[PDB]
Amino acid sequence: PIPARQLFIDGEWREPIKKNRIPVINPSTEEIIGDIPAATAEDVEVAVVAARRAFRRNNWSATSGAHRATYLRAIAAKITEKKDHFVKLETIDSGKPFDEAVLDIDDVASCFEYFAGQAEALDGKQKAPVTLPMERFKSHVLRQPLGVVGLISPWNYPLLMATWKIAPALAAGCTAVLKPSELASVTCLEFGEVCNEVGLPPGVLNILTGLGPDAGAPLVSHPDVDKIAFTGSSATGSKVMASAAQLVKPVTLELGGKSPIVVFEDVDIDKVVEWTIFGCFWTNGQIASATSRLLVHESIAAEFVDKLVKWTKNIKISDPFEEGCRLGPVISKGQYDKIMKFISTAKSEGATILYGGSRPEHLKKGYYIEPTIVTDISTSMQIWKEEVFGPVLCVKTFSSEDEAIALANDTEYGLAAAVFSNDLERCERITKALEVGAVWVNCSQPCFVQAPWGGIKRSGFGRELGEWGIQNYLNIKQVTQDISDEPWGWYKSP
Amino acid sequence: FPIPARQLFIDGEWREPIKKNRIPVINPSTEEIIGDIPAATAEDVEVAVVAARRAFRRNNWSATSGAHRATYLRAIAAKITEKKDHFVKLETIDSGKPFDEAVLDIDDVASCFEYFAGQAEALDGKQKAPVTLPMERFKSHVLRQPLGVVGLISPWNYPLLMATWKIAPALAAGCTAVLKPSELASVTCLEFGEVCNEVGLPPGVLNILTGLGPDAGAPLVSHPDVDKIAFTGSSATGSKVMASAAQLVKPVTLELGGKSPIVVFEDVDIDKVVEWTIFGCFWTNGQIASATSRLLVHESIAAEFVDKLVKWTKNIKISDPFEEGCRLGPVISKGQYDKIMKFISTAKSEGATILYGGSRPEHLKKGYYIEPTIVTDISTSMQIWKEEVFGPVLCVKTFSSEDEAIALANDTEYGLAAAVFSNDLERCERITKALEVGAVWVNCSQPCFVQAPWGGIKRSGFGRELGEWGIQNYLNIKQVTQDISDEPWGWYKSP
Ligand SMILES: NC(=O)c1ccc[n+]([C@@H]2O[C@H](COP(=O)([O-])OP(=O)(O)OC[C@H]3O[C@@H](n4cnc5c(N)ncnc54)[C@H](O)[C@@H]3O)[C@@H](O)[C@H]2O)c1
Ligand SMILES: NC(=O)c1ccc[n+]([C@@H]2O[C@H](COP(=O)([O-])OP(=O)(O)OC[C@H]3O[C@@H](n4cnc5c(N)ncnc54)[C@H](O)[C@@H]3O)[C@@H](O)[C@H]2O)c1
Ligand SMILES: [K+]
Ligand SMILES: [K+]
Repeated sequence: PIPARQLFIDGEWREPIKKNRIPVINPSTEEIIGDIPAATAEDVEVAVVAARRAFRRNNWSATSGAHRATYLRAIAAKITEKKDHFVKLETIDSGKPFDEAVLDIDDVASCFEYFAGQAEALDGKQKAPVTLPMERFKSHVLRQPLGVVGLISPWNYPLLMATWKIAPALAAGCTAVLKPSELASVTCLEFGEVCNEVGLPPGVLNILTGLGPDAGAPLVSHPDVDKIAFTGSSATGSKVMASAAQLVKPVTLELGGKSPIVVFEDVDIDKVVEWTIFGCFWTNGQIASATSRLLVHESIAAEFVDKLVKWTKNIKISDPFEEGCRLGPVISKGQYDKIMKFISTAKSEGATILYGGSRPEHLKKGYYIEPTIVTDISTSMQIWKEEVFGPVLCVKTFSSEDEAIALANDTEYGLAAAVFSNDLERCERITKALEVGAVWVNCSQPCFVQAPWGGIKRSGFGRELGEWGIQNYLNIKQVTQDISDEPWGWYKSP
Repeated sequence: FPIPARQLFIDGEWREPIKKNRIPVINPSTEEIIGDIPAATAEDVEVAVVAARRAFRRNNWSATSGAHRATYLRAIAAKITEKKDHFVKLETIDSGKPFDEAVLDIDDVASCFEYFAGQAEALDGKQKAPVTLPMERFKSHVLRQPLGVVGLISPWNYPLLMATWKIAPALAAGCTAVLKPSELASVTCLEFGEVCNEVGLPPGVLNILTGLGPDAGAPLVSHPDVDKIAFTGSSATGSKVMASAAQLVKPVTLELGGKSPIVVFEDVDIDKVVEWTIFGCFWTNGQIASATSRLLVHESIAAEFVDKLVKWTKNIKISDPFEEGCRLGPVISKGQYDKIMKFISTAKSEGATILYGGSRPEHLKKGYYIEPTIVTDISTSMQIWKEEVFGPVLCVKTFSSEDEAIALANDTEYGLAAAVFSNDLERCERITKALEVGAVWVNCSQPCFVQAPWGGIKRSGFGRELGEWGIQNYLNIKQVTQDISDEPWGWYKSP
């Protein structure tokens, strides 16, 4: 059985005011395994009032970064301590292979530990001097918490994506309301328990589960929420930013993508094929930065794709708890239907389904989709243009570096890309030319909390993580003082 | 001296607007038409953005080094300094600010390009900055690349300086740009085009479209090939701009309005502080975003201070901005003029006291002149206390408690700036931290240095311009992460 919880507001478990709840479904069995609170606008009001109250106390926001760091480290210890509990819940809820979930939960701890360090570095950045040319004045910078922030996250790494926002927010001195995805809210609710166990002050983090328009939208439109951190689809990001615009409320947008993986002839085919499959099929294909468009040099394309299908066919598809699982079911019935629709229109538009594109025969139940390889691609095809968010990879060949770069940048998106070539000068040339927020060289998808992360173009804007993460939650306050004790001397005294 | 007549500045040449419209230039001092400017339309926005995109796709600009771009930025500063007298004169007649104020603006324009030249060179040093990773298998660094084509939209209260705050870092970053300055004061910005050709700025790197906000500004915001908008203007326009940009999930920065508090405690030299409060609210003819327009003064010295405040104010020379000793000129236009007069009138109507001014000066019977206005007996529910007036109009209220002053000062939807006066420096810093604002002046009001970050919170917008923050607004922070192992990943089972 799974946990059963209420909303987490002001250090305590509270029932949604309208008392609606929605199903939790296991994507591996299609069965109802529990349910979660379904917050509405009334719950948002209560949660942000608590967040505002917590922000105004003398125990969090104006405290030192080192002080908040003890909490972040304690959270990291708690998570690591309760590792089995979270991994199992994440696996049951999200359908991702057990081995993937342990890395997620490992990364959650890593991220809180990383931002404890960032909270500490903050102290030394306080009253950072600004050198002015006039001896009459002095200037420095204060870095203060912005205030109450709304954090809205997706389901593909349920607790990790929440953590990418929570850790920086707390590190900065903000208080927060989290609204995780309705497709995978179990571990994020469990996180409320962790907060209470580390004695995180009441109202510092509030957790509201529910649907986007019912719990999320009121969070974005609330007069007393100073900032929104949003991760989701480009279409939703547009709505969120449009709403924020009414109150001129700042947002960050981590949105969708259709990232290319470019592969030249001078590579180790077997090493690149594994990265290619990690690039497009890992996390069951539900990666924002998934390298879902393979561009491979025509001189090695036939051999490459042959070994691609051979590795792909060796991927163990099973219940995510089965020993050796390397591909689980996609997250939901809705997603399953969308992905299957993408596959059919691909076939209808003239694409070749070279492998997969179907349900695994041995698995009667669960939203299981075979890793799918799609060839004979035209660039006008939907499957080439739009984010599928399923284990579906498109293949095109190129003749020259010139054509590789043209094809790689031929997308409205711009989150990431990967480039493979033993000529590292070539790699750098491609790297600079890619219209993208992140470039992997001779790999695809490694994600470190140390490095800034974000897209351009229709993949959104702003950078989370690394030294950039905490500054999304800061008021950069200028303070400049007249130290002369002299009259200004612009006007005439009477 | 003559007022130039100039076409749009596009792709390094002077181009008539496609629909061939022009709009008047009015001298605020005389209410008379002194000239005219191009009135760009959406059609012109399209050709400008195309030119900027083409200029970006070369590697003589976007892909070159910061040091390369810096030679142009310094060339530009030197050219502005060389033509200083010309720009000062045009800025004065066009904007309506005192000549002495315009002199400073143009000094600051040149200083700003110099500062960002330095920031362009520092950018080079920053390229490929190592990022330490825990796994010896992977190495990471950051590339700081120009975002692309940017839309830069600026207000009339410091015409060339406000434009420059955007141009200098955009170009330093390596972006190409379309500037649309205010239709109320476009002369000097258009003139900036001639400077660009004189330093050999590559065609299309900066394009200048003058015209109406809706007609020229909005199509720039909603254009599909503009990657980011840098906006300075009213909170109301800021909302429009961000709502428009949101349709394309287009990043924006917003430098909006304010209703900034000036907090004066009892331990001060009253004549020193009085000059700073008039400077804080009446300088630039009251047309300052960060204007300290809400005077919060200790009840202890309230009486004396307001008395001296009034005396200094009576002594402010109001005149045509070219007149020797001018310390207050006309507000920018008829519409602002009327707006401000209406603010004052409804303030009377709600029972506020017009202690001084509030009226058009006797000896000036044409021009948008308004006496510096001191309004007292305030309630916090009055329009004049809540809303940005943008004229030489100061509200006054007393306080007894420190916690009262803080509460009154933060009792605003805005959050741009603030000023606190106290000989007690421990008290200043305490106040500084508590104010819900992006900038705090201590024992002064309004001095603006390019070296320090600038912007607000709350309804005053978000984002920081200038200082070491200015350049970043125009960058793609690119993570580059590479596998140096040449070993199998070993996640999947090899076939
Ligand atoms: N760029 C990144 O870093 C990143 C990381 C993870 C996932 N993603 C992306 O997320 C998308 C898939 O996840 P999704 O299906 O969860 O996204 P979504 O956009 O459907 O939902 C995301 C979140 O926004 C909420 N939401 C929905 N409508 C809302 C509204 N009107 N107001 C406020 N909130 C609302 C949802 O409830 C959810 O918590 C993909 O497009 C993928 O690329 C991006
Ligand atoms: N925060 C700051 O740093 C700062 C500095 C200077 C001025 N300001 C503010 O600016 C305002 C005064 O200037 P303003 O009157 O020129 O402001 P405004 O917002 O009316 O206009 C500013 C610019 O935007 C344009 N514009 C107008 N409507 C538009 C639309 N729908 N779409 C796109 N563009 C549009 C105008 O043509 C002009 O160039 C005041 O509110 C003041 O506080 C702020
Ligand atoms: K689920
Ligand atoms: K004018």
